[PDB]
Amino acid sequence: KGCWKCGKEGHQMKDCTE
Ligand SMILES: [Zn+2]
Repeated sequence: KGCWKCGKEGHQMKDCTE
């Protein structure tokens, strides 16, 4: 499990403004 936007496994998909 991780981010469904960029994929980086660390932050979820709420603070993915990077
Ligand atoms: Zn992300």
